[PDB]
Amino acid sequence: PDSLEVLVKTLDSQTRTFIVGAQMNVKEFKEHIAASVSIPSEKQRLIYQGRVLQDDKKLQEYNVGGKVIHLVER
Repeated sequence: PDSLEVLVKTLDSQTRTFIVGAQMNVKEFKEHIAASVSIPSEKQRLIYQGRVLQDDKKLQEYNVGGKVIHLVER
């Protein structure tokens, strides 16, 4: 598909659902969600299945479509 559904849960138990271009990278995803989650992109750490997502990698590489990613500040 052309786009990915990505859920983001913060430590305060808020879960938001985003729909983004399927080739979007992690740095760009942080920028996409920053206003919604009220955490500046440079202060975001994203975690999925035990691992910290790296800025230069594509979301798709982590196979997160339809899945929950956790977001922590700093």
